[PDB]
Amino acid sequence: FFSMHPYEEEFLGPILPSDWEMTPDVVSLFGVGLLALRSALGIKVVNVPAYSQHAIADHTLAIMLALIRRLHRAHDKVRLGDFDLDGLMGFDLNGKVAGVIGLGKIGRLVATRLKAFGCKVLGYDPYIQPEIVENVDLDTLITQADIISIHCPLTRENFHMFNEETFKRMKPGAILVNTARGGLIDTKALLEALKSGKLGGAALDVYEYERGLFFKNHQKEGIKDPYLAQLLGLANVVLTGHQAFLTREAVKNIEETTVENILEWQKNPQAKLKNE
Amino acid sequence: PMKVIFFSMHPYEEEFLGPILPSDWDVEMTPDFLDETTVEKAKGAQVVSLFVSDKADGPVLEALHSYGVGLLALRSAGYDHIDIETAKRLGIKVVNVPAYSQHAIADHTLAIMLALIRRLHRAHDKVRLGDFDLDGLMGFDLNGKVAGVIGLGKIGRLVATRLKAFGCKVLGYDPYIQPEIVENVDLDTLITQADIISIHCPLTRENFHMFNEETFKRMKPGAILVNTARGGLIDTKALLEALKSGKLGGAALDVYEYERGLFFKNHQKEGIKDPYLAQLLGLANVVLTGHQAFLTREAVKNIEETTVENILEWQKNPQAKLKN
Amino acid sequence: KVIFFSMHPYEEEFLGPILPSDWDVEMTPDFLDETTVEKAKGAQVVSLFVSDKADGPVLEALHSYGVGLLALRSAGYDHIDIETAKRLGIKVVNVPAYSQHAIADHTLAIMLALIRRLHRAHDKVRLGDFDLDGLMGFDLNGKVAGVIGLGKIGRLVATRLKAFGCKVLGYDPYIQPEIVENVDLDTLITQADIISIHCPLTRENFHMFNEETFKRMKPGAILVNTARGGLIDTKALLEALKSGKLGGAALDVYEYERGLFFKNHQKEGIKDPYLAQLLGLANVVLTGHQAFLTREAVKNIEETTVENILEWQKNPQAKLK
Amino acid sequence: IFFSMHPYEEEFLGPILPSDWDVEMTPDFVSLFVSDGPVLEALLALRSAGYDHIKRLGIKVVNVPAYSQHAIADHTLAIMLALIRRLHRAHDKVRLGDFDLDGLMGFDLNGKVAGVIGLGKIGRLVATRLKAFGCKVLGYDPYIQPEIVENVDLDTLITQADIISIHCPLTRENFHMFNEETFKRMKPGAILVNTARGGLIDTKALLEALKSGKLGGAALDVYEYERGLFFKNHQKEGIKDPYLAQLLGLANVVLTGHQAFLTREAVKNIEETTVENILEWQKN
Repeated sequence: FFSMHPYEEEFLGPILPSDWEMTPDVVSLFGVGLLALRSALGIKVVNVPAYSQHAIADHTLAIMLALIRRLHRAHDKVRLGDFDLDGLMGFDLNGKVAGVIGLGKIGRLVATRLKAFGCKVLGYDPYIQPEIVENVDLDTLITQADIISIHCPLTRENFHMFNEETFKRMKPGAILVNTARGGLIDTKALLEALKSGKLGGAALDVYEYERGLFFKNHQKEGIKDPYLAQLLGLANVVLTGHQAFLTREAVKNIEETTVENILEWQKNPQAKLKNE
Repeated sequence: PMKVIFFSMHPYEEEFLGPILPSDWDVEMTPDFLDETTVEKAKGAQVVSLFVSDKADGPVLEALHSYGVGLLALRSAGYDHIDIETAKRLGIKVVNVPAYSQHAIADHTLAIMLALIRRLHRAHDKVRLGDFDLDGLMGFDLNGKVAGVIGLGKIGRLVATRLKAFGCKVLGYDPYIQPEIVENVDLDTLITQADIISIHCPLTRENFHMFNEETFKRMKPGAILVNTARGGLIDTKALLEALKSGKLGGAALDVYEYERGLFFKNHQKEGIKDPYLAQLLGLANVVLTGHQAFLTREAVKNIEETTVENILEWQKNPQAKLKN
Repeated sequence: KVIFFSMHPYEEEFLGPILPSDWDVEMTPDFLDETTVEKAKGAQVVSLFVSDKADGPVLEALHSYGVGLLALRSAGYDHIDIETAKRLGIKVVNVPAYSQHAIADHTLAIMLALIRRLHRAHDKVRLGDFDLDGLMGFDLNGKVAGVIGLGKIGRLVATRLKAFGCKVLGYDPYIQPEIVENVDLDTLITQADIISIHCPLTRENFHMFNEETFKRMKPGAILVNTARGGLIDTKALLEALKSGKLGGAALDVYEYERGLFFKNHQKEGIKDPYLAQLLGLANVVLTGHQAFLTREAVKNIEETTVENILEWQKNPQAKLK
Repeated sequence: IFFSMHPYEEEFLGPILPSDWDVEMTPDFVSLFVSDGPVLEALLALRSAGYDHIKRLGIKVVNVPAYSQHAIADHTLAIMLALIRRLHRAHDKVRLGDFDLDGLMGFDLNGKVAGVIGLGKIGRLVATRLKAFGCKVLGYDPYIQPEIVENVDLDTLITQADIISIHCPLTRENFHMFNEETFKRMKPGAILVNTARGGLIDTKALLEALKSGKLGGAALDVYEYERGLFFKNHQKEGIKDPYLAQLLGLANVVLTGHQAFLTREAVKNIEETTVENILEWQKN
């Protein structure tokens, strides 16, 4: 198994039997003949379903609630004995226009949560118009939504969807939430929107240019990435390193499925092995 | 020429007190909290408006009675910090803010909760060093977990409405209300079955230290306790012991017994002298906030508007509505 | 009446006591600009800090109140439109010499925190991470330390560095103290393991530490700046820092500090592009221009300010401009 | 044959080559850092200089004799200057955009009475630094009265020193030397520095002297009860030690995890010396 983490070995250890290091960076990365992908010529390839969407809709709200209630700020103030609540005032989500971009299973669940906090949940998707959301056009979402959260994949025209112009059309004070893909956001324009005060906040789980940075302990150096250092510096940014999947259920499932997938290709190397 | 001084003023407050919304006209504001060292700032004011960070004991009230103060406009629901009996012997009316935003408290409770389960407090500190390793940062899906709400007023109902949208099985206990949003069970069933417990009840003399050693022994191993209600409900020593031992998975706290002079104040010059607060903050399965569940624009607007209403209304008649 | 803008408790603890009763006194922690100049109405003396902005507009408003004295609680008149104040007729007075012992001590403090990697350990331990990896430094013993500028501050820093076992080189075209091996600047630049600047800023000094200067310094070297932020090109420092050519930087001053330092920006965070990148770097250490922030030096600033106001009548003062 | 290995040791142990034998070094608490009866058959490359254990080789039973005393006297002052100049506090403020210098005021060391307890090589080096900062340096030692220090009685150091730093070994009479009584006797506002031994201080009474405000500050690299805590990453749990959590939470405490030796010169010496000592026992 390639990029192995201890949070996988807790689940992936007791369920592996029969025949038989795991140095990170032969399974996944997010020579028998099978590559066991763990995301969501022929050189036999498989993949993991499920991958728990709940863990990502939960994180999405967690990160967005942390930002609006400024739990990142309070954390550092209370460590210092500074219990003055200045700069930690947020808003009630109740009555706020929540905007969901991408109405697959993660966007839907997020709209389910957002609905319960008392938001008016707008949403946009070229296919499916779910009941959970007042489906509207993208431009209307962009300009009317107090909160936008991105739950769509990254396509050639999706890149930098949030850029200097989208930031200009957005409601002043708006929170932008992204646990989908970092490429959907022009980090430079996001920092300029955040610094100038047009964008009220941002809560990111993903980051264009995250590749060699996330999932690794760079503690001996520090932050060499210029944009990451600026994101973490602003009070109105919350950021986590692509951990929106990291739940016991999701990992136990990723781990248990990966084992079955091998157990399927060795019980019969010629097949559809479910998640080919 | 009617003079009102505001003690323990904050920017998040003065920005929402309208202009001032002239209740009475002459207005002085200080960020400084009220005690014997500052009471004389109140000379000439008939109204003194306070926050929980202010101390109005006997000595301070005797000094306010002799400056002509007639009204104490408490910018809070709590009146713990006021010697009410002495102020009623002096003739000073006390008025409070009785209704915050219930949505603000519910929303903070969830925030505080997901912060703990997704280990956001640990990630915060990890990434500032460049440690983007995810070991130590795994949580669990609220989906399917059993969530137990204690106290089923609007706060508790709103908290249960949120949790149900995360996939939670929501249990609740409350002898005086049985809402449809919850499977009403018994308190012992909530204690023993719940993955996550959230408290949303007042404090009574039978309530005090409800979460004690025995209560922690009966809760499910690895359980999450969340307290935005009142810090008295939890025995902090026992909580610290249950947390260091592994029995309790985590705690998320907005309130703390012994907060009655620590919270709401910048103790930056010293640090954390409190023995229990220090051990709490260094623990990886604890999230903690300084009683900020109410700290939203919408709730602060309410508090200020109401305080303006309470002074505008005050005319020596015990129909002060929000009198105590 | 005397009004004090940008008052601090570490200041009022010292000038407050007795405060030789020159008329009625008012203090605000708030800093002076056009939104707050009103508080100076009725005052004849306005006392400032470097967090206060007194440009043309604000001086024309003060002049119209009868203010006749600017009591600057600092050495720098950088934040005062001096020519407009001299055209309006407002006298300006300052505190010329802090304590130099305080600057020298803070220089060494900030240096030893960088070299012993206390900033990293600080954050490590708070998480319960007592693993010493990433925390190794080196002995000051036998290292070559280069001091640039040899006034009392520079001399007092060499006096300290020599007690850590350091070989102390120094450059200064004026005076050659015995505490130091006087060398040429290029020898200091190329040979020093640790460099500490303690000179003023000239128009020929500006960005003295640029890319070229960083290319010429010894691989792995520690630079230290308690003097003036102008002397270092921050962009080049950041590049030298991210590449490994520069072992580290410890900084008390920063170009473009002139509106950021000395103010609580907690509500926002760090908007400055360079500050965020500096703080995220593990070989930095940075402080908010607090080299002077000792009781002894602060007592000096307040006493000298009291002396300056009491002295003010109408003749050119000891510390006029 | 190498136990309790750290990467800062591996940087140096390896280039010098331990080996053309096979050795292998796995870290876990014959290679014996500070971090037993039932020893099986044997054949002790301590890589230390301490008595954490009960041909005549040049360093005997094989420890590292020399070390770096500068590493510890440098760290001693670093820690001490960090606390007086409140660099821990500023570290956490500036991360927030909070550049207000309130609560970071220090004092000039110049003119302050510095007090050194134990006047061997670390204390002497420490007093040399301390002398250059402008301090009047006192010192106490039962043997030797160096001129670097105005030698005085222990009681006179305790009560007159603005700054105390401990540089003596821990003896069965020395345990809890800094207790409730010593803290009543010390000067109001004094800084206490300990890079020697944690047992020399009663942490509980230190926490009370600090909380009460009798003690102006404390700067520790060593801590009684540090054993299973220091040199280990406890990031998954938090800080379970009640006294450590309280120490870390005060603004007038600086603490570091026994890192006063961690310098390149010190570790290269410990590494080169260990190798030399094995090369001396194989040529017996």
